Amino acid sequence: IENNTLWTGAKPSANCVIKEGEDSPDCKLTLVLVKNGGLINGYITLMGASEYTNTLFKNNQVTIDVNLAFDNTGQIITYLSSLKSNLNFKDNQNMATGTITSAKGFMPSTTAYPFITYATETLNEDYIYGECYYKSTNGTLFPLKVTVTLNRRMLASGMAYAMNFSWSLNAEEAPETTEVTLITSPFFFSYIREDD
Amino acid sequence: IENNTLWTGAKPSANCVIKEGEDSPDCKLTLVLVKNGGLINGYITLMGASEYTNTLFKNNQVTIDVNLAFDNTGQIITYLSSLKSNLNFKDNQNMATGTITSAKGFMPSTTAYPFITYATETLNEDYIYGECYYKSTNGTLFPLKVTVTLNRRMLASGMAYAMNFSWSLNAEEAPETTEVTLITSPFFFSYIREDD
Amino acid sequence: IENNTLWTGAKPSANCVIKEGEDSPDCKLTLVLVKNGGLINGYITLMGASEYTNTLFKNNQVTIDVNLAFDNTGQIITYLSSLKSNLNFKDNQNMATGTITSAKGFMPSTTAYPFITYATETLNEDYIYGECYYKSTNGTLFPLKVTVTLNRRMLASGMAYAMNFSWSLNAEEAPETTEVTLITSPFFFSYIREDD
Repeated sequence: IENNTLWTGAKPSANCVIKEGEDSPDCKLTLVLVKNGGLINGYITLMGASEYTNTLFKNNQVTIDVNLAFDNTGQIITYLSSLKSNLNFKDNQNMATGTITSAKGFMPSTTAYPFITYATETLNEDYIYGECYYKSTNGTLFPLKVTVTLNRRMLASGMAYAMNFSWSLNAEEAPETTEVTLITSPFFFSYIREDD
Repeated sequence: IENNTLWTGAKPSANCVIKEGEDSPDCKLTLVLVKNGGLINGYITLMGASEYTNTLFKNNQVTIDVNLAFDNTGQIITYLSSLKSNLNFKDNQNMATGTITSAKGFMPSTTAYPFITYATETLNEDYIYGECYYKSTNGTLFPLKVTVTLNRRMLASGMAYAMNFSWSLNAEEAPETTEVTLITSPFFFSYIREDD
Repeated sequence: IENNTLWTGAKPSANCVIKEGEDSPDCKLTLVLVKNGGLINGYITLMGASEYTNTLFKNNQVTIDVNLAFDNTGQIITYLSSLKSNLNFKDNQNMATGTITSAKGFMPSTTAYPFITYATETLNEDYIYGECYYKSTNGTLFPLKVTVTLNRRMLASGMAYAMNFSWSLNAEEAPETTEVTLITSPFFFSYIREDD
């Protein structure tokens, strides 16, 4: 058990909900958070697991969202998050088993990335922009604009941290025509971490 | 305290100077350097804190430079740098208090990234090119080409290492029309580190 | 000596072959792999060391390939790879001396990035896409599309892992006219790692 890593395990089963209103997993979310000094080194990827997700790319303009809300101990609050199974430590290629006593040290810092406090506050320092890709059936690479939001809005009283990801597909013509497994290539990023 | 992290602290006060021939801080520079094996994982963000900086983006072609000069012990030499206060180790969300006995290990390898020795010498292995973004008032994302110069040019007799950053804006038209806090989205990078 | 880092050493001597069917190192390959929790933080750069490699960019369309095959203990399989000299632990700015008794812990996870089990199998999760740059003589920058293939294709019985890199240039017109040193700017990446 390596406690310097908070993740979904390598190659996880459907554990994430991307469809609006849905409650049951419709895709596989791979997320790796690693404590690296004052930073967290992150790794994230999405793999479709339903006709809905695997059809999304028959359109030329799509936006996928995965929202993550954590309590005061860095535990995922499922009813508020797209991810339906809590993260855990590294135990080889899987998620360690048992209760985690605080993963606070893995959360985005509230000093560096604050929560909105007043009506018109923009807080643009709470955003990370980047890019990853989708490889279509014929082999073409479609660029996906990625936006990461750290602690900008709280959604309920027991919520202490937030981490949102969104992938944006805005191309000339749809990538696919058939139902093809939705795969976002590895997105890398880092952020100032909260103290333990 | 965590000595594998050399940083400006999370959310620092104005501490950097971007305007020509100035002495007083006109912007907030966040720089995190973490020791990770033979590498340094870096994070850097800029937040303007003056009328001159928060107005730079009323133009479409802007280049911002933040130059860092260090002594033989990896300490900042303020009169040679844009950053006007030495970096220090991590102590929760702050810069540690106390004297630093060498931070040489956080510096750019001179073996990998050499200093210029002759006149027409280019040493292109000293550059790291990447990209980050500025989000305007109306929500549009402007790309900023980031250049990182490792060592290469030496300025004074006491200077042992250098690290220069430059954000380059080259848009169709001016992102802004008003004075808006300049904000560069997190840029990530890595480099071969100097031995301890 | 630091065994949490596996590399070619900083600024190494010609150690890589980019030419078809060749066996004599015609370029310098800088590759650093650091164990960072469940991930491996990577850094990679190339430098021409022959007329062949330093002439390539006299064309507008070029693709450089660096293939890496490893055995069940993370050791390079030279007859199968482009890197003709094994990697080793960190010893200051050099490769440690001696025999690495297993570098499996630095290998691409077979669970996260599986090998093909049949004919028409795609395994698109085995790719990482990104970008680095080339600074020409006139100072202009040319974007190079980078593609990393993790495992996926097995080539011989003694193979257990793969890590191929490919730089792709596709610009209006050739970056050069003269034989100039080939230098790709640092490409950063992470991947889920194989258990020790």
